[PDB]
Amino acid sequence: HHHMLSKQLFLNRCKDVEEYQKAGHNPWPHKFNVSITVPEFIAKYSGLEKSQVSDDIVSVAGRVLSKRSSSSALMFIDLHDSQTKLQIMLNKSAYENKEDFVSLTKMIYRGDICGFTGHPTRTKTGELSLIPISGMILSPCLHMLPSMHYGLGDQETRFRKRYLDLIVNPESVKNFVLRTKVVKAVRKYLDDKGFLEVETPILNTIPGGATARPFITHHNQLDIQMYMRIAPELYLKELVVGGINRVYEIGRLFRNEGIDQTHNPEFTTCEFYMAYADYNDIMKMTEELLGNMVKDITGGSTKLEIKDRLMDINNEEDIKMLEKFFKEPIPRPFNSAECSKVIEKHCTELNYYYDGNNEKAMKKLFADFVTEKKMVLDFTAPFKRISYVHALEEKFGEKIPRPLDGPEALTFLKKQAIRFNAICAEPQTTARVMDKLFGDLIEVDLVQPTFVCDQPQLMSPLAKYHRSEPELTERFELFILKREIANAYTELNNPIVQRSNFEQQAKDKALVDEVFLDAIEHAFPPTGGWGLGIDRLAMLLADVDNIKEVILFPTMRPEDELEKKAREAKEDAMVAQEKA
Amino acid sequence: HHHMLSKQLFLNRCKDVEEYQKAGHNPWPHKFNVSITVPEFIAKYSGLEKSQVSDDIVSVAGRVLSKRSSSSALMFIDLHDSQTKLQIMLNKSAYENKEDFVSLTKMIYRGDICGFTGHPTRTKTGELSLIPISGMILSPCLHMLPSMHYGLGDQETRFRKRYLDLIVNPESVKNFVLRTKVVKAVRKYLDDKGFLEVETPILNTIPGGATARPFITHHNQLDIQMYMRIAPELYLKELVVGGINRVYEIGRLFRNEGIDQTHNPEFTTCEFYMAYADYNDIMKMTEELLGNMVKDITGGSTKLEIKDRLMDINNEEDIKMLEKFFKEPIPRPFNSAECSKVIEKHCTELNYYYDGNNEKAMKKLFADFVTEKKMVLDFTAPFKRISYVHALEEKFGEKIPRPLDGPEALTFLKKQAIRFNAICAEPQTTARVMDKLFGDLIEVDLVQPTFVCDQPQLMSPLAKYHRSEPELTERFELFILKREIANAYTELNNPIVQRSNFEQQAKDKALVDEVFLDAIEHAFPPTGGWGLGIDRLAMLLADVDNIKEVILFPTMRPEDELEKKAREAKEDAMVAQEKA
Repeated sequence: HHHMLSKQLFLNRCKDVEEYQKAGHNPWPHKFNVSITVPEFIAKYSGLEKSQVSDDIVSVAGRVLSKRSSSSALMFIDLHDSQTKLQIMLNKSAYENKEDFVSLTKMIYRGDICGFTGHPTRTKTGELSLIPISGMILSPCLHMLPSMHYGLGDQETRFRKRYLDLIVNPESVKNFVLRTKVVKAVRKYLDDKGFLEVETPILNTIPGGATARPFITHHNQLDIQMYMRIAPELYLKELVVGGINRVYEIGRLFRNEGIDQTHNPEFTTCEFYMAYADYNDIMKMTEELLGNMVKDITGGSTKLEIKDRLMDINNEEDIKMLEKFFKEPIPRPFNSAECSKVIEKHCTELNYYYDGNNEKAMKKLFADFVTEKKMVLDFTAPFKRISYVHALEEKFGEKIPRPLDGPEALTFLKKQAIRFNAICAEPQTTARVMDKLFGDLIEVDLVQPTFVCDQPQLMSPLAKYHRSEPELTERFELFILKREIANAYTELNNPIVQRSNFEQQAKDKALVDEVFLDAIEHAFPPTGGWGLGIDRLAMLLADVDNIKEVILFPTMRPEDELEKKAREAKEDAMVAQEKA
Repeated sequence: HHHMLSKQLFLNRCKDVEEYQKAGHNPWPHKFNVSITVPEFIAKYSGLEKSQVSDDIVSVAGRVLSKRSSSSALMFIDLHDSQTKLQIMLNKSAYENKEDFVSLTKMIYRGDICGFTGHPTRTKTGELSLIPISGMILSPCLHMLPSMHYGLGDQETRFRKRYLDLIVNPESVKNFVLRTKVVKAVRKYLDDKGFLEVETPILNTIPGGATARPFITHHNQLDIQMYMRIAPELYLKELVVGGINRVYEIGRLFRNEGIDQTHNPEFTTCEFYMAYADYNDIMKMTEELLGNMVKDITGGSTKLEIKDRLMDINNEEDIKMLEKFFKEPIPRPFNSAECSKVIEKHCTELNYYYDGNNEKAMKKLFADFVTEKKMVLDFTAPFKRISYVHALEEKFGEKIPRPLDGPEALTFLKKQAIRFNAICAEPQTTARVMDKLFGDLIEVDLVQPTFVCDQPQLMSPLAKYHRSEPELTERFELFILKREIANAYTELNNPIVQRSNFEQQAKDKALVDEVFLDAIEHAFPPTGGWGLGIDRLAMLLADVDNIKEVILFPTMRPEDELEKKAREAKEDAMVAQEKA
């Protein structure tokens, strides 16, 4: 009988609560008057010396995570509030209602939400505490909370129940705080420049010309099929046509696709559009904004981070890797290395063959780095800037044949497709081969914040041509840690050309958004467009490997009961753990 | 051949643009340097006296809405920017490139986006203007803009194309500004009290126990059916269980139901939850917050509004109604009244029979009021407060039989169901009869902001019992203009009772959210819960009759071509209007 002990505990616990209620104690009182929060408490009363007790009577409340007694008249509780600890020293002599003191000191279970009213102090042991005159159960806990910490990594157990994870892994809260620090920073920056935050439809009657597979739904009264938005771009642009020069939306976007650790079915991005601005303006704006952000997380525009790349030469890095390997090991070519590495890798459910240095580097990245190697991302202005094609050309050795979409230029390009990367794919259209030639080539290293600008019209189907040098467009993509964080355009405002683009896109896909085309046919001002993924930026700044760390409730494949029975089984493996 | 003239115009206009480009003029330049906005312009240079010209050279840009010439060397343009007008006085003598002066002065079509660089001035006629040294087309308009104003009411033409409506009805922009003023006010109020703004899933794998019909969608990789959220309540509460004491979300909610002028398929609400608070705390918070809002729209906590109720006794109101009736008319009993009223009502596509005083009152409400009767909503603290049942009892004459869900109390209630309202419905369950007895009874008048508190447990399935007086719950509903604007609870935190409620709800409906139940089983702190509809509050504060006035792109039944051909037909009825 699996889950026997947990069931037993839950039932007995319910009994506890109803006997507590039977004795004239409300386990769920309506209002408890918290006079001060635990951080405020610490800020105010940390000046108290040892054995000193304040005359102030204050009242606090939080979750009990520890309950230890050195005596029947002296109990020590770790109360937690806003991810901050404060000891409650229950002394019977300093408690008014002695009867209630006994009933309460017995009733308190680990996990309970309690409130206490009494005097601040700092004990002889140095621990800042409160000596309660009174106190009560605000809400009883009916299950055994997992010990702290719990589930690291094991992302499944963590993100199945966020409400537990937040408690047993309070550090995680920081992430989400950071996340909002981001959006505030955005709002403050844009609102102060006269931007109007707006809301555009998530449900659309048109699928659109985008490739990405949308979620499909259906409205009944209208009896029409609707599609969840891929991007708010066109609506916002229609607002700019409407006469609202500066707009932005920090909205939820949806994609009916795959779920990686860098992809969630629904995610948050910000887009803004600004009349009479160009991508240069947006470049400075991006510099400024991100500067403000990382300064708001620190105080300076540089930010310390984890260096996950290991150097088989840096003996410090090697020493760190050995220290984190829960032992110590070394070799030269293989043999011993192979055995120890395969042992640890099999122990951590990792993979696979070779047992070589590559696996060592990977392990060092995904595990060791927290203990060791740091790095610094410099968000100081100005950011490094490069043109798309002259990075490629600088490095090739010389120019690319012009008419870049022509045969001669292509035939040029695969020469270095074979010479440099030794990687491509087919169909080798000019676009693809060029593109990540560029990306297993120059896209790394792009660790520091870097604008890659002036992409070819080959790469830019819906952009506006560059105002000077030919075959290029007025764009940029912001790269940090070898990834695209944000992007901007000197938006295309030619209605004729844009109609061509749209109607071509439609056929390449096989209706075209005629509404938008009408809108820009009514004259669309010169506009700067900007886009940023909030989730991914948050990932970067909180320094986390998984997108589930910055999304409170990521989309989970619901539990089929092999998962259920497994988990429940191991939780009673927990209670049997406590006893024997 | 319908739409002949519009097609002709569009084509000829495209010709105009390509001949302009052929002559060496870019109709869509990349970047124009706007040094100052039109409001900033007016703020800075309004001090200029008549015939006076500043030495300052500034550059501005916006949409041309008027193009008049008194001469071939003197032209007057109304440039519009941020819904603000500024005259451009093109004088050939004060323009450098004369060639460009002629080409440009001819090329400019009404609707174009133009930029000008020159000297501020105020003319002899008193009109603040700019005398351009140079200037250019930033983006040409390819259709004939409707005259200002256009489409009032005729909500279809308006809200089909928001980008046109914003231009020809710029006043509407105010609404949306107001709307954001609301949300900022919320954020500022909550963030300053240590609230963490968060984002919860819009896509859920569980339908829930709510009655409202959800949008249904499907994720492919997981191959599971998902449901759009009705409310974020449970997620947020799980966050409070998690240890984040104060959370809120200003999110998009979805309902797969009907589309009234007070209902949109997707709408925005704010919900917050605050540990160790009760509904009283929330009452004061609501007072404070809304006070701040209406003060931010005005400067004082009272707000002037339209009184749409007509008094067949107030001769001023009658005079107003006659003035707005595009003529003047009166009578006594009927006859003349019947004829004139039926004439005007048929003329405005209104309905229906009787031709009595009721129809007159209705018309006065929906049309006349803008010109006349005002009113003042007082958002000054404190708001009026009433208990649910003792309003009813005060007015009945005496108490209601207790055990209110019992037979005797019910049999009491329908006595006044027949005596007062002369309206009910069946099945006359205790709930329904009581409920809007109350609502065609005391729910009006509730014009001033008023908390209706302490609803019965009959009315409150998922609320927490009142801490003192029996059979009541700790709730409130905020009523303004006879409608529910916001609501709050001393949230139910009893896991046992809540499980009972949920599992009962499920059966009444015919899966139950077991996750949430687990969460609160792990002890849910005493919490205050609060909810507010942003769209509806915006409706109230902007003083508008339709929800489409506060939603940029409301959900529209796509055009079948009877609508299309009709509209296009009447737009060439427009161009034929200009000529003959």
